[PDB]
Amino acid sequence: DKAYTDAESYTKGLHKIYSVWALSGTALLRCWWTLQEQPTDEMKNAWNDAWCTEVNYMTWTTNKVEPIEGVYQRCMYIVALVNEFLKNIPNAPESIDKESYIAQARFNRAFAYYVLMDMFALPPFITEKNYSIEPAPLSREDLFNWIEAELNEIKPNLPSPRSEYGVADQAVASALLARMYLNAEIYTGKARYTECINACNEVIKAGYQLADNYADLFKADNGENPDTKKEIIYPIIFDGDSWGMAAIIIGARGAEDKDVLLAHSGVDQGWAGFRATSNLVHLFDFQNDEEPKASEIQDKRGIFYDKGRSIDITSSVSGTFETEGWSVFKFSNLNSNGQPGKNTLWVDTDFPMFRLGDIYLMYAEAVARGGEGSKASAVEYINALRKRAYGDDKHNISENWLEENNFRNLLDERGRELYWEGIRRTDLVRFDLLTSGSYTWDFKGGINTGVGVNKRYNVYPIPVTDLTVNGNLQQNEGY
Ligand SMILES: [Mg+2]
Repeated sequence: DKAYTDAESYTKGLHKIYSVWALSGTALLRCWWTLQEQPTDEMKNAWNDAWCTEVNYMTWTTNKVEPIEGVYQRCMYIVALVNEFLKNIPNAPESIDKESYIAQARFNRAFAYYVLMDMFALPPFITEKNYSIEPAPLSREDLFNWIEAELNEIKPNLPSPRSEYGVADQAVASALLARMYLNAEIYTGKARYTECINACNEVIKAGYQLADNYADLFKADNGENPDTKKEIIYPIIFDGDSWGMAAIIIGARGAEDKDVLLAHSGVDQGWAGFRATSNLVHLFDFQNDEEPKASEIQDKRGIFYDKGRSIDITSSVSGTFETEGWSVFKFSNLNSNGQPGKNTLWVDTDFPMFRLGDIYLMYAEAVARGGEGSKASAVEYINALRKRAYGDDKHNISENWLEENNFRNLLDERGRELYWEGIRRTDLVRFDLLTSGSYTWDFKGGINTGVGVNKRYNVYPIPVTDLTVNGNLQQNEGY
């Protein structure tokens, strides 16, 4: 698209690569987030589009589904850009730090392949070294192995942790490895819980801290507030001075008066799409658990708007945004001082792709499942999260809690801590509860009370779009 020539062009080329996550151009962050939340127990979408039902229910086929196309095209676009960048970078002028730029381009490509591996399993494998009109996929395990070797090799050449908010630093590479290793039994058939713990410790030792205020993690000024910057390892950056994060926020608001929307959210518009299931609400403690009300919640992590809404989605998932399912206002374009962000549409709120709260929970789960690490520390990390949640010391857990009921307390706690941060689908797959009939939620499988679905649905199908033009590429099993 833009040829490489002077120093500026190489710096702008790297920035274009990083920018694909935030870019509309639909948007990678939105598509990815949708695909990680909408088929789960965390979110159901009230839009009437045929794709929404399919994704809501997990009844999709190989018929084209717009967010599936989005995630796939945009990830492979990142890979394309990085490959062209790496091909040009040896000709860079002397003023460019080639070693740093190569390490960072490679991080972006590794992350794009991570998302593809987790979501599609078997993408085409195309690097700057194996150019082909019709590239073949690796096995999922081989792709994992390649991504891991990319991240291990580049890590000592990446910037030091926190040296620039938004840049893929050494700790960002370790956070991605932690997330890969936690899930390695899914991707590779072999568990890597010790390696998960090792990557978590690399992050923990870099001096990150939990934000004092949980809610501010997801407000307009999360990227500028020092309290929340202590915790955010890797953000997808947004600023009012692209519709990706705007769509996630606005999508979760209803058709209310502009002023009431601005009052409570810092936005003009509410598209009446994304909202909660009963399962998400019931994960949190309330003053009266038999009759939950958003204003009586005890675990303050749950940030809900309940006016006029039932807890359950019962009659229909579409057309019922205003009446069935609580709204989720976790991501907000009000700043931490209550003021609106500087634009009513183009939000300031950053997406926290990796943050220390997740690292804590990963460390605890990896130790629970038998990795080499400390149960005492695991308990300390979960209790830090729960003290923040409840504002007191009366909701601590103990070591037995980590292992009991087949690690389900950890799945529940990742729900309470990390809901709507784009990780729920991966976590459900790890517990093999995404597709199973043993754990159901509102409209799972297309039945209101919920049913299991076939195990093919643990991954999305590769676009027929790409299968038509690439003869070496194969569809995922079962589709
Ligand atoms: Mg921002």
